[PDB]
Amino acid sequence: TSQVRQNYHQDSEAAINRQINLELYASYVYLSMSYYFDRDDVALKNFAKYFLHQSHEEREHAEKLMKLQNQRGGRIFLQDIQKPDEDDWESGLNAMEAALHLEKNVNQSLLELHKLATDKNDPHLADFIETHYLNEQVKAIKELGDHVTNLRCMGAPESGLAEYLFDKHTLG
Amino acid sequence: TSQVRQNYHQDSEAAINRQINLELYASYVYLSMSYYFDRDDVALKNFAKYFLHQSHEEREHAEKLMKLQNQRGGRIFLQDIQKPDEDDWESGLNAMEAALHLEKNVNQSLLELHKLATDKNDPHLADFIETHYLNEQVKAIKELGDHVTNLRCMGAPESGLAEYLFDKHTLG
Amino acid sequence: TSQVRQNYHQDSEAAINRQINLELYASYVYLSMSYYFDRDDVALKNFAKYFLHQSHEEREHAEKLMKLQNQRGGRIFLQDIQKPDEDDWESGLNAMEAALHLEKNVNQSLLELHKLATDKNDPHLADFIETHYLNEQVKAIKELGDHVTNLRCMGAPESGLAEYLFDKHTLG
Amino acid sequence: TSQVRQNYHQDSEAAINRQINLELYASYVYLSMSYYFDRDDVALKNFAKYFLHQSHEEREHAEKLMKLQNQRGGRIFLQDIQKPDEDDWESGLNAMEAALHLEKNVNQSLLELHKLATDKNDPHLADFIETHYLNEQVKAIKELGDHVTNLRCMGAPESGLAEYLFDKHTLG
Ligand SMILES: [Ca+2]
Ligand SMILES: [Ca+2]
Ligand SMILES: [Ca+2]
Ligand SMILES: [Ca+2]
Ligand SMILES: [Ca+2]
Ligand SMILES: [Ca+2]
Ligand SMILES: [Fe+3]
Ligand SMILES: [Fe+3]
Ligand SMILES: [Fe+3]
Ligand SMILES: [Fe+3]
Ligand SMILES: [Fe+3]
Ligand SMILES: [Fe+3]
Ligand SMILES: [Fe+3]
Ligand SMILES: [Fe+3]
Repeated sequence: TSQVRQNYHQDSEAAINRQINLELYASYVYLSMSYYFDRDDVALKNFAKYFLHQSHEEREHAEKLMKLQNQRGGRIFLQDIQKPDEDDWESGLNAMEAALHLEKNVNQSLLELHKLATDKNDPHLADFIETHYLNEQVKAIKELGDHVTNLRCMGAPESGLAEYLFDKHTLG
Repeated sequence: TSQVRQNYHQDSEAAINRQINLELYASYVYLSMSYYFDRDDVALKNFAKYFLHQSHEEREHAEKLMKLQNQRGGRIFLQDIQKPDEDDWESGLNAMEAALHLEKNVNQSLLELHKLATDKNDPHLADFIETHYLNEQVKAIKELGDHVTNLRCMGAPESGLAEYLFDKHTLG
Repeated sequence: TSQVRQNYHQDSEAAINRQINLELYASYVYLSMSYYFDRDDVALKNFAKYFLHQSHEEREHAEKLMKLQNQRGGRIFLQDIQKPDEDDWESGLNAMEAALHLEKNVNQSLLELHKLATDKNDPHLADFIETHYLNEQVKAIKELGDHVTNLRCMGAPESGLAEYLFDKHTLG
Repeated sequence: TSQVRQNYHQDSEAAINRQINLELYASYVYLSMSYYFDRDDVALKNFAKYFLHQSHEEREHAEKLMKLQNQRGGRIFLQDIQKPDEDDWESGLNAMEAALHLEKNVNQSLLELHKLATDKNDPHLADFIETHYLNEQVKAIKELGDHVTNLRCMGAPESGLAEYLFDKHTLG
């Protein structure tokens, strides 16, 4: 149907649409986390900044997947963006752990998208996933794990002083 | 009860949560339009840029309303962002017309929020709506109307030459 | 009658005079708190700086209300500035809590001034209150609530280590 | 017998020589199109410049492939660069269509080279093809499609004005 489409399986196009939805959902979760930390009864402003930045970055990765869909002659098909599963994120340690899990899920779905690209012999799609998503997911997961470890060693969440100082020193 | 809450009725808290979801919906619609215009068989780069900037601006307003919710002692409650009821926006003129109607609906809902706010003797929320949304939406609807009028006067949608030149001279 | 007076009822003139005295009272309380934190047996320099700046800001608002009184054709009538009902503010957390309540009271009195202003069909005074006081007091109360929340979460007032570090990392 | 040769299959060597020829040919086609638009009876200056830049870039791609052949220890075997199919390219839209077809063909043989390379477990050759050729081809095809779409929507080739305005706005 598209004059530019070449070597671009319809499974790959649907999988790209689903991945776009996933990146937008991650962006939504991060947004809710961020403004949770903006509440006057939490007031961890750098946690808020950190999560809001990650939310904009997930939105950027969704926009790049939409660009990629148009680049391949695919056609973008958007779904509802589900609300996050929680509205109260308990603590900075618990937010960081939910984000760790969220990035692990996103990575796993990216790895399935890669294996689909490879078994459909679409090396452009495989290398796009590699170059723009795979190492970024690994760096994100490593950094979240670092934060989780530090918060836990400092005595979070029972130690609110721990979360305050982490907000000041690591997220500052 | 919040330690900062003062003169913030529950109706306006809920209407703010609804307005947050509405502004997130608006940016979703603009994002869909933007990448429709990035398709290989549409290829109007400045229409795409225009709607992507509108998208980001709507997201910034949603975040501003979240900030106000937290500022007022309210609780942010996020619901699903409904997918745009359209996939193919047909043309630049039709996209501008749909944006005009979207913004008009957002505007009347903002006025209903303001009417509720002044009904409940909450002058900070009313002036906030005024200050940060009312004239912004008026200018936005006026701009979109100008865009619609120009594209129509130029021969859109029958002549793709009109849409091409509007994309270059106005959206450029 | 003034040569410039127009649509300035006597109730709002008197309420402006009362608000002038209230804002002078607020700055007096902040000044007392500031130098409490300068005592040799308290010695939290940035708490002191913070409350002295709040004091000067309240004095600037009192002077702004005086300027508005003169602008509207009214007569400034000054009454005694009542001494703060406390000498010893006990701790940084308790000082922040007292400031939170002070500002909350000032805010509801500002809303009563606005309600009177819109009762009397005086839209300039109402928008002036909005513009120059309503969102300022909202931001102030939110900031003080954040401060209270952090100091509490950090272990104040039991651990003077929390107050020391808050003084360094947040008020610094 | 190359002292540097390692994991470089004789089929990979030959396929690289064929790709070198194909890129020099793409360069020749672009050169012929560019000087067709420099004709006094066509005289579309920016079409000319665009296709000259495409020709210089295609020959840089050829030289990168020759350098790759040497890095891997294979041997450059060059062949005739065939003259293009057409001397007269008819119009700007027809030229853009021929360019789109030509680049889709270059892309198909690049994908075949990647399949060969991964069939021979030559991951260096694969990743080289990926990062220096495959996304550049995907972007080139997307861009030519966009151009064709605009020429068509504007009413080319029947409207000489459409191609004039496209020359001035998109290509200038
Ligand atoms: Ca790769
Ligand atoms: Ca429809
Ligand atoms: Ca006492
Ligand atoms: Ca020949
Ligand atoms: Ca690879
Ligand atoms: Ca280019
Ligand atoms: Fe991501
Ligand atoms: Fe991510
Ligand atoms: Fe808006
Ligand atoms: Fe808007
Ligand atoms: Fe004040
Ligand atoms: Fe104040
Ligand atoms: Fe090439
Ligand atoms: Fe090329």
